[PDB]
Amino acid sequence: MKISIIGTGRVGSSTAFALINAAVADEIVLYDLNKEMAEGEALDLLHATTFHKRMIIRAGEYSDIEGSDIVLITAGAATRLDLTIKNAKIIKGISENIKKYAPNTLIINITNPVDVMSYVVWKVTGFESNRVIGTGTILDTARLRALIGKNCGVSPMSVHAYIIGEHGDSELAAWSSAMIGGVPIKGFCDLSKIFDDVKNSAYTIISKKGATNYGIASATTALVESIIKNEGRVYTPSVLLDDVYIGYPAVINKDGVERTIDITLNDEETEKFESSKSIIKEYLESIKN
Amino acid sequence: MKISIIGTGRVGSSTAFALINAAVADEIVLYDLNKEMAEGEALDLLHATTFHKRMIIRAGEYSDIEGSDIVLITAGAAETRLDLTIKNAKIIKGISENIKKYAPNTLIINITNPVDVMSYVVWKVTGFESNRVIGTGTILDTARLRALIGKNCGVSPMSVHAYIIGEHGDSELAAWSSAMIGGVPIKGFCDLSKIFDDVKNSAYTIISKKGATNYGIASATTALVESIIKNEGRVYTPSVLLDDVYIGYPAVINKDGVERTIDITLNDEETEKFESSKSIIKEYLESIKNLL
Amino acid sequence: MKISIIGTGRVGSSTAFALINAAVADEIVLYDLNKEMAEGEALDLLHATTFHKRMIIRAGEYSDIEGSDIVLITAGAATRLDLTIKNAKIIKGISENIKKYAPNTLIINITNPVDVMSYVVWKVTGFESNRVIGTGTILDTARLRALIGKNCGVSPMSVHAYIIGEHGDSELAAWSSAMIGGVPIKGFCDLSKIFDDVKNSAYTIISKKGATNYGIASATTALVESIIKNEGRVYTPSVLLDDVYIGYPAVINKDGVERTIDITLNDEETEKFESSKSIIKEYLESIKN
Amino acid sequence: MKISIIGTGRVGSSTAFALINAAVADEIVLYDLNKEMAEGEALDLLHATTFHKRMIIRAGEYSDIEGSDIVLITAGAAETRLDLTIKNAKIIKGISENIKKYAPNTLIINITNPVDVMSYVVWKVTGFESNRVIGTGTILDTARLRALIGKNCGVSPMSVHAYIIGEHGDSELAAWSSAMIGGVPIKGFCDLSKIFDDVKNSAYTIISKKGATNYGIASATTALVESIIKNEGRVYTPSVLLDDVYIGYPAVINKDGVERTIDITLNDEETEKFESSKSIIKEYLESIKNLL
Ligand SMILES: NC(=O)c1ccc[n+]([C@@H]2O[C@H](COP(=O)([O-])OP(=O)(O)OC[C@H]3O[C@@H](n4cnc5c(N)ncnc54)[C@H](O)[C@@H]3O)[C@@H](O)[C@H]2O)c1
Ligand SMILES: NC(=O)c1ccc[n+]([C@@H]2O[C@H](COP(=O)([O-])OP(=O)(O)OC[C@H]3O[C@@H](n4cnc5c(N)ncnc54)[C@H](O)[C@@H]3O)[C@@H](O)[C@H]2O)c1
Ligand SMILES: NC(=O)c1ccc[n+]([C@@H]2O[C@H](COP(=O)([O-])OP(=O)(O)OC[C@H]3O[C@@H](n4cnc5c(N)ncnc54)[C@H](O)[C@@H]3O)[C@@H](O)[C@H]2O)c1
Ligand SMILES: NC(=O)c1ccc[n+]([C@@H]2O[C@H](COP(=O)([O-])OP(=O)(O)OC[C@H]3O[C@@H](n4cnc5c(N)ncnc54)[C@H](O)[C@@H]3O)[C@@H](O)[C@H]2O)c1
Repeated sequence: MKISIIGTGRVGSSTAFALINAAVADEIVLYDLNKEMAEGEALDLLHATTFHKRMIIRAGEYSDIEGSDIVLITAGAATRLDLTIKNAKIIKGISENIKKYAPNTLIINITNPVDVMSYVVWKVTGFESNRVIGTGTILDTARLRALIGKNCGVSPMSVHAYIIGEHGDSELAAWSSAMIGGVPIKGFCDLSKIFDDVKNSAYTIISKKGATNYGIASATTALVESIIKNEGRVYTPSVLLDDVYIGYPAVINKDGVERTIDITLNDEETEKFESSKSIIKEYLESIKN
Repeated sequence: MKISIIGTGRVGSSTAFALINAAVADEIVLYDLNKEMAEGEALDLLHATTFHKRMIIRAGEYSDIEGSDIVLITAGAAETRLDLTIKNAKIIKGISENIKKYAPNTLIINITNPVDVMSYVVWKVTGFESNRVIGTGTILDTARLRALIGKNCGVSPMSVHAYIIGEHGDSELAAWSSAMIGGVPIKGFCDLSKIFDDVKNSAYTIISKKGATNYGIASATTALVESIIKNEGRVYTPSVLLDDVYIGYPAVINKDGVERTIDITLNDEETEKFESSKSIIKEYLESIKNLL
Repeated sequence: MKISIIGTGRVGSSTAFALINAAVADEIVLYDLNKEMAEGEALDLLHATTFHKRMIIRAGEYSDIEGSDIVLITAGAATRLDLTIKNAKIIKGISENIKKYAPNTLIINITNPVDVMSYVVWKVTGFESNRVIGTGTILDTARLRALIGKNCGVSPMSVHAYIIGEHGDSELAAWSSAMIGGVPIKGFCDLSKIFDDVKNSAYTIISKKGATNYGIASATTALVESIIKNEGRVYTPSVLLDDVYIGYPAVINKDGVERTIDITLNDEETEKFESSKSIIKEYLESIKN
Repeated sequence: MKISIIGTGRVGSSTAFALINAAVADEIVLYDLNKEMAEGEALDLLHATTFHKRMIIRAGEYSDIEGSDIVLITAGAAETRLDLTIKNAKIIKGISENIKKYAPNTLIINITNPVDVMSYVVWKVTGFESNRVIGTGTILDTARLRALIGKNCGVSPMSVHAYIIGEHGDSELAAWSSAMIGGVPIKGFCDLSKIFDDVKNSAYTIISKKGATNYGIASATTALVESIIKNEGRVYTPSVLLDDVYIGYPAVINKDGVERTIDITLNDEETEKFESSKSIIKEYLESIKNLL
């Protein structure tokens, strides 16, 4: 099991640390524009493997990602349109190299805006869409389930609620079909306040410590684990749906997206989702050139 | 964390081995009418802890179950069903009177068959609160149904939300009308009836081939115990009090035992079958009432 | 990772259960003379996998052990010479089938007397000795370390003491070179009583519950884990030493016995070890024919 | 199980993440002079617990470390060594006075550099028993040496019994004369000196390349904490009191902290080097005595 990580900054290094702690890969290759920083991270992370699984951890060039089972893209530049433009250029260059050196790999994109950049990866690489996913709303869906579980006295495993759409303050909860232990959620255990807290927490973290990285590192490691272990767990990654990438329920196994799950939405949820899609489609048009 | 096991036969010793392998308890006390067998099992199981967790494993008398956090009842023999119900109810009555005396604050998990009827006997004889007395019910069969459905439909069993309920055994039923996969009705996601029949009948096949069954229930019991010890609030289908009988039914399990039941909707067919199960159990209870 | 188990009695089924609980193999094939009993065990054990790792668990014929990475021999008949004669016939037949259907596998023998039967396996299969081991004194060495650790207030990981020789009441502790955290054991923390208790405990278990199986199942699973994970852990299996199989320190990795460790013994330990060897060599002469 | 972390910088937050991933604590309290940064780290780390263990993670003031089972000190800046010793001793004195006041019964693990000197300052200022104050010493370097030796000689690191001791850094030494593999002197089992030099110098290389080091010490600290929480009695080389200085040295670690040291024999060369290390530490202590 070989995993390469493109962009060894705060998110890339934290995710490598979590993958080491999960003991699921044999080799991690770290790539960065800053060659010294990647070499320093690789050596520090190698030291951490001492307490877990024997692994190869090394900095490399793009040729060193050849044969990777999975490639994580965690690169990014130091207005929202300004960020999308800057990162689209970065992701295009990364994607041309993955296509060249790892034509058969599976790509998970984290770079923001995650849904837009995931589509860029898919288009530039030419891969099948099932082999290109973004982390979408995976973290927020998991957090919403944990908080509902806590508030209603039940394991999050029994809380079946999805957050879908464009990752960020315009994502939406699919309340109408949410359930706990197979009964409607409203008839089991206000819930809107919890979703609001989840949706906005990322802005608060960035506001206070400058960036966010431990949450996404853990969500990404969970997703990677279901690929490596061929679990078929249902996530809400960024996935191809109707000519855009958007957060949406999907079964993930060793081949990537096995299928999407077409959940039912009421009128208001349908409207928010189509509005989420429209916003994504316009950012894509902007970076078309 | 102290667990006592009453009846150190095939199931009792297999469950002790699984709990050791799970590394969730500090002390296991083993009880049996056959004193030397319990001592031999305890020594052998102590050897196994070498590779897992430092623990106390010992055979003991009822005074040694004092202060147990959990007591498992795996006693009795595995003949008509009424004859078995009568014989095991007498065994379970005596065990229950001793747990009442020596571990009045504990939580009891009953495995002895027929598991729903015997769980009710435990509850009545100990005088415990019903949340502190449960049987293993349909937990194994529900878990197997979700695994097989997930295999057949290409999804994790964590995403298959289907329950087997009712009287453990040939009378149990799958709550198909409310089953779902990933928050979509099961029909529209993916044959189900054949998978259920395979699950429901497998215990008979195992028993006919190797004489008894023990590894499946040992693993299911260990999972239930982990949810109590870890205060997880996971949903199981144990034997739980539902109005005026113990029966397999969805329930939230945490450190205090049964937190609540989950009232699922059943269609007309399923309601008829569940009521048939409840009737069978209640008539067994009425038949052994004079023994309680 | 495919493991086959020959003899699905108390030890065979307990070991399969422990291997399932350890989640290290993808497939276990169970063989027994009693075909119904093997099928019943396989189905019960399959049910246990539900709570652990997805696995194939099945009863099979000898052709079904083809391709096994590891084969465990846990078969045996229902005086000591009488048992050795009875089990030697059993092990010869099993070994001829392993040679035929799994020529490239690694064999771990548990059938008693474990040191004698391990040699029979080696000779009949024609395998390289590094690919044939018995469980030797692994359990008793582990127990001695746990009890010393408990009595002296230290982790068993830091207790370096070996039990060697013929498994049973004539095995011996290599006290003169034992140590705790790299100082002589006598100068760290009577120890003879602990060893005596360890050596004799198996007779007591058999005496009280008719047989023993959970201890050896756990020791065998530990040994299998160091092979599968290529750990290079030091055990005291039955290994080829000077034209006999005998319990002795050895490094175990994915290829089996990587090497033995030639520890130093004082005069009395040397005498006991050579006496242990002589006893084994005479049982081998007896079943030569 | 409650752990407080004083100094939520690169090392403090990385160690919190590793402790979360290890699932050994129920509550982590994070303290920092930079209040908003600590709050942001706590929120981000709370998100990570979603995938591991239900926990409380929160930023707090010193009153919030009351009742902590363990307090980790990861504060200070990473200039001469004497200037750093002076500046960090003042930081550590203030932290130690606050832990003394709000968590007088706790166990302290110091990471702040220079780790041996600072650990002694913690011990002196808190007035704690020495078994309850330890530094991370040479724990990481010892673990790395055993891993690399095992790789080179084809054996598990569990079978390599070698210690790095002395002052953490360029002054530390390997106790080669008593090192062993599988109960045989290391020379006769399997170049060692080059492996040690690689270990001893790697921190400098990491720091020059990525500016700081944090993942290795976070993992080593988490292993040490697990041995305390699990009452394991594993042997480490933390910074521990050895007569009248704190220095890296073999020690048995259990739920009470340092159970005992292990007096290994050193040859003449190693004794000279260890005495040189002790001298360096003691003269730093004498130099900052007026600050204590
Ligand atoms: N939910 C999410 O999807 C999520 C969460 C958090 C962060 N992010 C995003 O992840 C990305 C990284 O965040 P971070 O905190 O680690 O930033 P960072 O600045 O710490 O690290 C970014 C790394 O990318 C490197 N890099 C820049 N251009 C590159 C290029 N062409 N090729 C290769 N490497 C390049 C940089 O040298 C740097 O090391 C950002 O886009 C961030 O918005 C996404
Ligand atoms: N799904 C389930 O609930 C399930 C599954 C498997 C087995 N079982 C049942 O578990 C029970 C035990 O099965 P087993 O295979 O281990 O049988 P077993 O005969 O191997 O062991 C039963 C033990 O109970 C002991 N015992 C008998 N009377 C006792 C008494 N008054 N007090 C204390 N101990 C007593 C016996 O000495 C014996 O050791 C049976 O009733 C079996 O039907 C239930
Ligand atoms: N430390 C050790 O090495 C250790 C420990 C415990 C037991 N043992 C030994 O393990 C062996 C099994 O012990 P057990 O308690 O499981 O006995 P058991 O009677 O419960 O099981 C033995 C199995 O072997 C089967 N069998 C018999 N002949 C066979 C043949 N030619 N081919 C295939 N299968 C055959 C039998 O049908 C039976 O199922 C015994 O020899 C025992 O002495 C060794
Ligand atoms: N092997 C080791 O022992 C080892 C390894 C690595 C780092 N370190 C040392 O750990 C310490 C922290 O390293 P870092 O990379 O995390 O530095 P950092 O600058 O990233 O974080 C240090 C934190 O300490 C805070 N702080 C400063 N003064 C404080 C005070 N009086 N009270 C409370 N908090 C205070 C700061 O606000 C900052 O957040 C350094 O001394 C470093 O040398 C030791």
